[PDB]
Amino acid sequence: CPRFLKVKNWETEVVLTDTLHLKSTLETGCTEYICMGSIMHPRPEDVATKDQLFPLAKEFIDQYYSSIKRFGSKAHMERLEEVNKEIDTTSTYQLKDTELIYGAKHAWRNASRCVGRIQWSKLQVFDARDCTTAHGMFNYICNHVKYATNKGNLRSAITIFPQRTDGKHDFRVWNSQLIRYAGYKQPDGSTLGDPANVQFTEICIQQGWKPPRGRFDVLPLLLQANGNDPELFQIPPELVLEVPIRHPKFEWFKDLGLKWYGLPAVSNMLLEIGGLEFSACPFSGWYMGTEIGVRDYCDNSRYNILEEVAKKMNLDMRKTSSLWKDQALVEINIAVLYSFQSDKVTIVDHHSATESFIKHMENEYRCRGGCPADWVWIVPPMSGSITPVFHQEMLNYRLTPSFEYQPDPWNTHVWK
Amino acid sequence: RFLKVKNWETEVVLTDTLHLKSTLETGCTEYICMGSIMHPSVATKDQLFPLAKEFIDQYYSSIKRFGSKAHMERLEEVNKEIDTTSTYQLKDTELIYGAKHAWRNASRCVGRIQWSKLQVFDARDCTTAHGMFNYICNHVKYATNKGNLRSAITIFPQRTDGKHDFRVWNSQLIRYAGYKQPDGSTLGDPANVQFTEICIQQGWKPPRGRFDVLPLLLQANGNDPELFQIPPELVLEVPIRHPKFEWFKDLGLKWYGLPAVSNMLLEIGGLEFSACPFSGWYMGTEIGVRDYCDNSRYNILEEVAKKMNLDMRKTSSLWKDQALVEINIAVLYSFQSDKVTIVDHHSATESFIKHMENEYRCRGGCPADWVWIVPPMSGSITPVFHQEMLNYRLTPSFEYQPDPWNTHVWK
Ligand code: HEM
Ligand code: HEM
Ligand SMILES: Cc1cc(N)nc2cc(-c3ccc(OCc4cscn4)c(CN)c3)ccc12
Ligand SMILES: Cc1cc(N)nc2cc(-c3ccc(OCc4cscn4)c(CN)c3)ccc12
Ligand SMILES: C[C@H](O)[C@H](O)[C@H]1CNc2nc(N)[nH]c(=O)c2N1
Ligand SMILES: C[C@H](O)[C@H](O)[C@H]1CNc2nc(N)[nH]c(=O)c2N1
Ligand SMILES: [Zn+2]
Repeated sequence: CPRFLKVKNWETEVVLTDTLHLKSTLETGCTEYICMGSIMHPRPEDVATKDQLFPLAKEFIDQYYSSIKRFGSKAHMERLEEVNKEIDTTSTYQLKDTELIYGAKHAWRNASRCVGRIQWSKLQVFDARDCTTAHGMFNYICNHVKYATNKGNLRSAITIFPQRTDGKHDFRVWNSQLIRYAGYKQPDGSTLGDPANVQFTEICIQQGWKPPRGRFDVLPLLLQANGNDPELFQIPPELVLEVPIRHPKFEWFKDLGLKWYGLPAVSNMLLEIGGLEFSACPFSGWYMGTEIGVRDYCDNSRYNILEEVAKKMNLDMRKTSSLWKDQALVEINIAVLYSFQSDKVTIVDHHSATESFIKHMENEYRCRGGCPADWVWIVPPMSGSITPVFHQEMLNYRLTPSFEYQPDPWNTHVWK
Repeated sequence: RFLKVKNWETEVVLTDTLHLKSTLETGCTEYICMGSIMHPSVATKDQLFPLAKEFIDQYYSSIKRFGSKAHMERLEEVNKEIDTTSTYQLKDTELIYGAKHAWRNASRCVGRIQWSKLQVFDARDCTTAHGMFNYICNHVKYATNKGNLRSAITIFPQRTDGKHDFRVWNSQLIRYAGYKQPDGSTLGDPANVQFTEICIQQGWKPPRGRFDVLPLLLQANGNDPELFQIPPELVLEVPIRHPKFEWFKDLGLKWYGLPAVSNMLLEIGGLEFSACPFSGWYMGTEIGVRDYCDNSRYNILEEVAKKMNLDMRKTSSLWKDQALVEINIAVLYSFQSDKVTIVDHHSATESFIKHMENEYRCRGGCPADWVWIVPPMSGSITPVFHQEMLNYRLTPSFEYQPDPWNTHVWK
C-alpha cells in the first residue's frame, strides 16, 4: 500500500495527507474490484487462542506506552512481560485501569461513522468489571444514566462490564439503547409506538413485562450477567429525561403529542481492546437534531410523521415536485432543536456538528496523520451539500481499539 | 461470489452476480475504502486486441448470436485491423451499443432508467473545429427540442497517437461565465472563472454579466482551439420564479435547460473517444442545491433567506435549510411552467430504485455509487438513502480525463 494518501476538500481546496491508514488492522469489506462503502454490515465457542492474543495485546500495549511517551521504557518492557505471562498461564489477561480508559477513548476516536469525535478525549469511563449479577448491572446502568444526563447538561460516558472469557459467560445488554420506546404490532397490521423496537418489545413481553401499550413507553432493561438468562428491570422514571416537541411558530405543533428522550445511549455494541472483547459496554453522548427530527420521526419505517405535519401545514401533497415532504422535514427539525434548547437539554444541530468535525478531522490529520471517516454516515440525512462534510473527501479504514457489531443476543443465547 | 444488497425500509434483498465481470479497479483495498474520493488514482496492438475481443464478445452475446457466423467473422476482421493499423474502427451498431452501455454502466448516474433511449450522433468523419461546431449545434437543437428534451450523445473521432486529440474544452456545452472582480469577489459562475479567462485570453469579448453564455472552445485533431458562439435561439433558458413568493423573480435568476457534459472520455473496446458531449435533462437539485447554493458557486442562500425575513443569527434556526427548500421549489415550478423537462429528486430516485430492480432481474446487478446517487438535500426522505448499493467498474464507460489546457502543446 502507498505510504501517503491525499484527501481533498472541493469547496476550500484544502489538501490533507494520510499516513495513519498504514496502521489499519481489520477489513473494510471492499476489494480492489468492488466497493462496499454503502453496505451497513460488511460462533460463541470461539474465543482468542493464546497465539492469536499475544500479538494483539503487544500491539495495544506498545500503542499505549507510545502515547504516554514511555515507549521502550522499563515500565513498558515489564508490562509486556506481565501480560505475556498472564496469557501463558490463564489464556487471557486483565487491563490496568489506565489502559482501559485509554482503550475506550480510542475506540471512540477510531469510530469512523461518528461525527461527534471532536469530544473523544472527554469521555467518563466507568469500570464495571467487578460486576457479577444482573441486579449489579442494573445499578451500574442507573448510575451511568444519572451521571450522563446531569439534569440536561449531558456528559459523555461509557460503562464497561466484564470481558468475555470462554464465550459461555457473556455479559450483555439486550436493549439496543438503554432508553428507547416500545413498539406494538396490532392485529390489523399497524404499529403503535416505535416500529424499530417491535421485536425487542415482544421479547420483553414474553419475559414478563406488562406493557402500557402507549406511543412513548420507555422499555425495560433486559440484562444478562455471566451468561445467565437475562432479567428485566424498570429504569426509575425520574432518571429518564424527556423533551416535549413544540414549534416556535406553529402553535398546533404541540397538539401532535410528540416527545423524545434526552440521552442517546447505545448498548448493543462490542468494545475490542488489545484482543479483549467487552460485549457489554453501553456508551452515551448527546443528540444531533437530525437523529430525531429526520430519522426517528420521518423514516417511513419509524414514526413516519411527514404526512400529518404536512396536513397541518396546509401543503399541496399531490405532486412531489412541490417538495411538501422537504418543507415539513425542515419544520420538524426546527421544532426538535427549539424544544431541546428551550428545556436546556444538550443538543447540536447538523451545521455546527459537521463544522466541528471538519476542524476535528484537520487537527487529527496534523497531530495523528489521519482521521478515518465514513462519508456515507458522516454526511447528515438532510441538507447534505449545505454542510461542509459533503465536499470533504474521506478515507475509511478500521483501527483498534474499536466498537464493533455483534449478533443480537436472542439469536445466540443458550437458555438455562 | 454472490453478493446481497438490502433495502432497509422495504426489506427487499437483491443478489448481485454482475460484479464478477469487472476487471478494472475501484481504488479501494481490503483495508482502505476510497468510496468518497472523487477521482481515485495510448494503447498498443498488444493491449488493444483483448479489449476489442471482450467488447465484440459481449456485443454478440447481447444480441443473442454468440459464436455465430457473424460473430466469428467480426473477431477475425478486428484482428487484421489492429495488426495493420495499431487501431480499429467500430461498426455503427457497435458504436450505438457501446454508447448506451457506457451510460448504463455509469454508477454515479441516477437517471439510468432511460439508458436505452439515447440518440447517438456519429461524428467520426469530423476533421476541423468548424465541423465540430456544426455537429454540436445540431446536437443542441435536437436535444433541446423546444423544451421536450431528448437524451443525445455526439461522438467525434477516437484518439490515435495522443497528439491528434479531438477535445471540447468547455466542461459543459452551455454554461455561464465567471469573472473575478477588482474587489476580489466573483461575478457570474465561480466554477468557470478559469475557463472564462481562457476564452477572454483567446479573443472573447465578455459582456461581463451574471448569466453570460460562454462560447464554445473546440479542438480538432490536436490543433489549437477556436471560439464559436452558439446561436442564441438554440439556447433555451428558464427565468426562475416562486409560486408563492412574488418577490422571487426580482432576484433576477435564470438557468439553461440543457445539461450537456462535454469533458469526459468515452471508452469502447479499448478505443478512446476524448470528445463525446452527452446530454439529458436536469434533476432539480443540480441547479437548486449545487449550482446556486454551493459556497464555491452562485451562493444565493443568504440573499434568499433575507427576503424570507428569517432569523439568520444562529445556525440552529435552520435558516439555510428553509431557504434551500424554497429555492428548489422555485426551480421545479419554473421549468414545469415553461414546459421544460425536469425531474425532482423524489421522482428521480424512485425511478432509480425501480431501475435497480430491473437490472438485478435481467442483468444480475446494477453498479451504483451511493455517494453520488443520494441527492444533495433531503437524503433520507428519498428511497435511495436506505438502499444498499455495490459499486464496481464495467466497460464501456465514461471516464475522467485531464483538462485540455494542462496538456496541449500550442503553436
Ligand atoms: C458526544 C456527542 C456525540 C454525538 C453528537 C454523536 C453523533 C453521532 C451520530 C449523528 C452518529 C450516526 C448515528 C446514526 O445516524 O444512527 C454516530 C455514530 C456513532 N457514534 Fe457518535 N456521537 C456522540 C458521542 C459518541 C460517543 C461518546 C461514542 C462512544 C464512546 C460514540 C460512538 C459512535 C459510534 C461507534 C457510532 C457508529 C454506530 C454504528 O456504526 O452503528 N459517539 N454518532
Ligand atoms: C436523462 C436524464 C438524466 C438525468 C436526470 C441525470 C442525472 C444525473 C445526476 C443528478 C448526476 C449527478 C451529477 C452531479 O451531482 O453533479 C449524474 C451523473 C452522471 N450522468 Fe446522468 N443524468 C441523465 C442522463 C445521462 C446521460 C444521457 C448520460 C450519458 C449518455 C449520463 C451520464 C452520466 C455520468 C457519466 C455521470 C457521472 C459524472 C461523473 O462521474 O462526474 N447521464 N446524472
Ligand atoms: C453515542 C452516540 C451519540 C449519538 N448522538 N448518536 C449515536 C448513534 C449511534 C448508533 C446509531 C445507529 C445504530 O444502528 C442503526 C442500525 C443498525 S441496523 C439498522 N439500523 C447504531 C448501532 N447499534 C448506533 C451510536 C452512538 C451514538
Ligand atoms: C447527462 C447529465 C444529465 C444531468 N442532469 N446531469 C449530469 C451531470 C453530470 C456531471 C456531474 C458532475 C461532474 O463532475 C463534478 C466534478 C468533477 S471535478 C469537480 N467537480 C461531471 C463530470 N464533468 C458530470 C454529467 C452528466 C449529466
Ligand atoms: C444504505 C445505507 O448504507 C444506509 O441507509 C445508511 C446510510 N447512511 C447512514 N448514515 C447514518 N448516520 N446513519 C444511518 O443509519 C445510515 N444508514
Ligand atoms: C467529497 C465528495 O466525494 C464529493 O463532494 C462528492 C460527494 N457526492 C456528490 N454527489 C453528486 N451527485 N455530485 C457531486 O459532485 C458529489 N460530490
Ligand atoms: Zn470502498
